[PDB]
Amino acid sequence: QDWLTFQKKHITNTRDVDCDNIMSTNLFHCKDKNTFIYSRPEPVKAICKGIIASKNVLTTSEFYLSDCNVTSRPCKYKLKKSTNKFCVTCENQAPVHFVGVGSC
Repeated sequence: QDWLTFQKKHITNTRDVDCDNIMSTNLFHCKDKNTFIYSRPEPVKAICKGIIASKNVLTTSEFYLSDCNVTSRPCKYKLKKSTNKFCVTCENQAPVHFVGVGSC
C-alpha cells in the first residue's frame, strides 16, 4: 500500500527466510505464499524513480528472491531461492505493491 508496508512485506536481510516463523505472524497469517526480495532497499526503490501515477513495472535487473510456499501441511512452508526479475506497482517513485515474478 506504501513503501514502508512494501518493505515490511517484501524485503529481507537474509536469503534464508524462516518461513515457518514469519509466515505465522499476523502480517502474513499463514497465507499460501509470499515472495521476499533479498536486497538493500535502495536498488529496490530505484525501480520506480520518476514514476508518479500508479504503474506496473518489470525490473530491468535480476534480484535474489526467497519464496515461502505452503506445503500440504497448513501454515508449514518450503523456502525456495531463485534469481529473477519481478513486477511491482510503482506510485510516487516507490514500490507500493508486489505484482509477480518474471513478468507484469
